[PDB]
Amino acid sequence: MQKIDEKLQLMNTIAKIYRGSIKEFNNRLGKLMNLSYLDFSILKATSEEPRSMVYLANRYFVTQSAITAAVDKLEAKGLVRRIRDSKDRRIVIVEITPKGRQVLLEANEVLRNLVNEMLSDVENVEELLEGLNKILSRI
Amino acid sequence: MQKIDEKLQLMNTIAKIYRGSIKEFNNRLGKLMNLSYLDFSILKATSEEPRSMVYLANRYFVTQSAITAAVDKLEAKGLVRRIRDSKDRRIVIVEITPKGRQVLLEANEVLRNLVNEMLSDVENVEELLEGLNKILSRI
Repeated sequence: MQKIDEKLQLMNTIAKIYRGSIKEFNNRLGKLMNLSYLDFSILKATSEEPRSMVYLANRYFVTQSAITAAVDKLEAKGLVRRIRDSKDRRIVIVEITPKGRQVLLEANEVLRNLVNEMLSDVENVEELLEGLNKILSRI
Repeated sequence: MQKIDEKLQLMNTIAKIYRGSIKEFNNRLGKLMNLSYLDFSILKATSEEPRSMVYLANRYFVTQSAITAAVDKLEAKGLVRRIRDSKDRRIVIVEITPKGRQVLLEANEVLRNLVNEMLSDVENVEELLEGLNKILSRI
């Protein structure tokens, strides 16, 4: 286990964390709010400002098909709506609705407490955050 | 963005890293070796010693159905074989084959170089590794 192997192990561990955490995330949000983790991500990004479908797939590393499927349900629930870009009606834009903003607050609370509960004794979060952000940019 | 939010963001980033890296991992191993990332994981674990199906699903956080599907292909390719536990024939054990050990060496090389190439300028790997391992245990 020299350094050459440490980076791959870093990725092996990240893989496990995602698989394990996503199951918990989807279970919690699914049973309490009938939402998925991706649903939460879309609501968060659009709460910032309207986002195109391409922007969403790009930011969350999912296929446009995955984004479209998620948005279909979110829009049906009245949490977001699709509108055309007013400067290029060729682009589909996702805008959050007032109801969506309210649901996001609740979903954020659910996920934040869940993660806080689980990682209560984890220190050096800030440093881990910078390391992970850099890794993501290199991916 | 107080500390209360940092841990959730840590998970949001990990989610992206997995989605992005797994696509690259599966693409690379798939096109070069007709293997998946999970295939690599199973080969690595069994190269250590024969492992039960439950052990594999547990270690890699995937369903037993996912493990079974992967093993079906691996065994068909002659990379592993399923045998009964000699002390409890009720348990299915996965044993790596000589061919499997050879393929693992190649898959390891492919993934190691790929990750090394991508994360070449990432420092503080050891510390990130400890942090991530602790997080995984808490999940």
